Amino acid sequence: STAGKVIKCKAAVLWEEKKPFSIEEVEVAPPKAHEVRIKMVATGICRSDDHVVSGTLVTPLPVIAGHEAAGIVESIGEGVTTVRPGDKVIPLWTPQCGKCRVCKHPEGNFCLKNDLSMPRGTMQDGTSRFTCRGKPIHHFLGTSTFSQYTVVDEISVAKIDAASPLEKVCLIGCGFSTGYGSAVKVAKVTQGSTCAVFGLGGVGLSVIMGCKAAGAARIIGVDINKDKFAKAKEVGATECVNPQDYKKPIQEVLTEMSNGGVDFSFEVIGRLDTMVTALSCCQEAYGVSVIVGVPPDSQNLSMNPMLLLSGRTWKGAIFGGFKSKDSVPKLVADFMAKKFALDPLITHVLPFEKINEGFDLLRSGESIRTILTF
Amino acid sequence: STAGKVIKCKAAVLWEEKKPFSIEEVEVAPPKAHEVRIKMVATGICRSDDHVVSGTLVTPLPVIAGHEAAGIVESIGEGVTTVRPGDKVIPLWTPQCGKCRVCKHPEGNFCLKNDLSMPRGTMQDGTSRFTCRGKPIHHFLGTSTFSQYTVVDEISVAKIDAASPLEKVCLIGCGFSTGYGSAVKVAKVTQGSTCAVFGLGGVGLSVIMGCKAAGAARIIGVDINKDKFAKAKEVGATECVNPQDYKKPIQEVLTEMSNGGVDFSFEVIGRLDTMVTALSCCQEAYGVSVIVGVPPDSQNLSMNPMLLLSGRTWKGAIFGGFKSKDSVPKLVADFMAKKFALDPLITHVLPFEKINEGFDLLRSGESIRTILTF
Ligand SMILES: NC(=O)C1=CN([C@@H]2O[C@H](COP(=O)(O)OP(=O)(O)OC[C@H]3O[C@@H](n4cnc5c(N)ncnc54)[C@H](O)[C@@H]3O)[C@@H](O)[C@H]2O)C=CC1
Ligand SMILES: NC(=O)C1=CN([C@@H]2O[C@H](COP(=O)(O)OP(=O)(O)OC[C@H]3O[C@@H](n4cnc5c(N)ncnc54)[C@H](O)[C@@H]3O)[C@@H](O)[C@H]2O)C=CC1
Ligand SMILES: O=CNC1CCCCC1
Ligand SMILES: O=CNC1CCCCC1
Ligand SMILES: [Zn+2]
Ligand SMILES: [Zn+2]
Ligand SMILES: [Zn+2]
Ligand SMILES: [Zn+2]
Repeated sequence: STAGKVIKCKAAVLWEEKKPFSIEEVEVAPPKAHEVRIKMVATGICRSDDHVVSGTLVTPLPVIAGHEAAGIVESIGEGVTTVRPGDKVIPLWTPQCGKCRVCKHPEGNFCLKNDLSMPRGTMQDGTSRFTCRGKPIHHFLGTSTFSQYTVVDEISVAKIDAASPLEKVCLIGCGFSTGYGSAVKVAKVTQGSTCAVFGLGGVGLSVIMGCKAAGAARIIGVDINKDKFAKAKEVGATECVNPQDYKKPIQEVLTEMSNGGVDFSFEVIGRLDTMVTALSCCQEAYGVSVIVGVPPDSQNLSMNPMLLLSGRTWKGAIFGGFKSKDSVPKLVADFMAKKFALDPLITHVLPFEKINEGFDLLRSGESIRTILTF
Repeated sequence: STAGKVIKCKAAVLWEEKKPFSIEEVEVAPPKAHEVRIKMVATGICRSDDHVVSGTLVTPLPVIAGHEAAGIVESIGEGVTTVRPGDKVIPLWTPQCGKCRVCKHPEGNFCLKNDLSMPRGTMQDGTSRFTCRGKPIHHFLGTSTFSQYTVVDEISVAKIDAASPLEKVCLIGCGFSTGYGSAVKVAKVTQGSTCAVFGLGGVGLSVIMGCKAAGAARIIGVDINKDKFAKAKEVGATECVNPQDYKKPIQEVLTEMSNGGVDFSFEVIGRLDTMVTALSCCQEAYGVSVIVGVPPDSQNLSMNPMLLLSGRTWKGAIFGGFKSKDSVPKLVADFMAKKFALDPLITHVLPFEKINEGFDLLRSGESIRTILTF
């Protein structure tokens, strides 16, 4: 009964930095040309959503955040052809326009139509579909999933298996895919190798899954919260180390353990020091280090370039290097085919109304992923 | 006549930093077990040898530098099996012991027996085979080619084509292979790509040859010495730019020229700033940047890791990524087969006695490579 009409629904609005989310009534406009309105069913709480709160990730406010989710299309705008009302879909915070230089590149995935590099907080047309208390509200990465209904550009949505469990596959919208791809696609982990994974949250655990799927023989988790070790080992870690427990730099500990350095290392936290530690801990002649974590805004790191001259490779990636629209449905099909697991990542399931409690669990280190159900 | 006997011959000894080399009479001991004494025929002047003089590269003094050379085996020590007296050889300043974890890796080449990371200035056994005026003199990178005769460990020498032109193939000992490999092996340049090469000396020009051999469609040379542009174009550069010509930083110029960044960039100079510039000038989502240049001893650079998070790859290599003993003979064979050219890199040929003049030519910007003949 909503097609072609404004919808009034509940959403979590962040009015300013460093404040809790405010559950409010918002008004969601119907979709314009090449836009899709989606009924959200489940959304995950990613550390990147917290970065918005903390100021680590600068984006226009007030905003409706959220970028890891899954739902059902409610209606479509003029000219849409990739989805229809009723389809199961996952919003793509990294779009895939299919026409830019990156999209046409065989490897690149950071589409030039993204709203991450210089955020505008809007739809591709430069406007907003949301109003709250008479005020237009900004969008987030073109997705804004912390709302019962959202509107997204066609290039930022993927159709998925009609049989998918939305409360699980929302993870494929961000956390899982990012981590998993960082291992199998960006780093290209090899059979029998030794890997080090710094950070054992939702993304890091997905990195471990990817290292295991690639055939790694040894996987070392690194985290200051030891309650994360058990889960890290269940998904593939052979060993875990806690930097707080040691008298010397963890890079020396990891280098000794691995008889001279690891094959592949991953920074999945978001700290300058751990980015350099991760690079240093890989074998100097052939090691590969991938940065996944997001540091805070603007601050530069200092490092010795001879760490690279010796032969190391250092790189980073968005969304695990996956071309979004092409990949998401394939990942869901692999999940349905039982090629990987998502349950281990989920520690909590809460109603959407408890979003702030979900963020509390993240900050306190008591959760991996909290899935919010609408 | 000389086997098993001390040889008295001329060599260039560097007694102190920032001094001219001193032509001296030195005593060269016969080879000990698993060592090989070689009569040098030709040696090139590489910027790395100048780094020893300038203090850019710290290594024990006094020393006999030189590492880009070709010669003929004069005698061998007990147990040697890979070369015989009379064989044409090229000394290897990166060894290949064949036994360490790097030598056994399919890609890595920075053998753990190198004398580059933590230089001792000696043979593998920790002693020296050179005496001058009764004082022991240090070796350099296990090669010490600035002497009529040198002694090298077996893992630091490769036999080559008996008909090879030693005054040309010496370049394969360093400059050419480093640049060529950095493009074809380390960067893995792709057909139709756009490359940027920072530094148009012997190594940078070799990088251009590798980019051309890889099929690059566009190659932009960057040097503050415009006198190098004609040769750069001769070997494959489509364009050349001089940063001194511009008010804008060179990365902005390069990014604009390449419609958003190059595919592959190479720093072949040895400056911290240029390393970051080169990285920044490659495409943000899929660009690759390789560091080849050597900066002053132990100095760190400052950079924003968001440069990598977007998807850039940053790496470095020693000797073009080539496993030394395995590759050098193959490279010589390729040269003999006309698969690449070495002449365009040689601007001057001088007697060894004029070593200082050759270093002067390098520092003034008049030469690409000077070859010293004994
Ligand atoms: N590159 C991409 O495309 C994306 C990047 N990210 C970023 O990846 C990072 C991780 O994301 P989540 O897993 O959601 O975060 P999380 O907060 O769930 O996990 C972070 C882990 O790092 C641990 N940690 C914190 N400080 C540490 C330290 N000094 N030393 C060792 N361990 C430490 C924490 O105890 C925690 O377990 C975040 O920065 C996020 O913004 C998130 C997904 C996509
Ligand atoms: N990674 C490895 O295995 C090896 C590293 N190297 C290093 O490669 C570098 C190049 O070696 P060569 O070709 O022999 O040196 P070179 O002195 O012949 O050439 C260097 C070029 O850089 C230019 N240049 C200087 N400052 C510049 C600036 N701000 N901007 C743009 N261009 C500038 C110079 O005019 C010159 O043409 C040296 O640092 C050397 O030590 C040398 C070979 C092996
Ligand atoms: O978490 C999802 N997206 C992230 C990607 C890295 C920059 C912060 C936003
Ligand atoms: O130039 C020859 N060898 C180089 C290798 C890189 C550090 C300086 C010495
Ligand atoms: Zn996320
Ligand atoms: Zn695109
Ligand atoms: Zn050299
Ligand atoms: Zn070795």
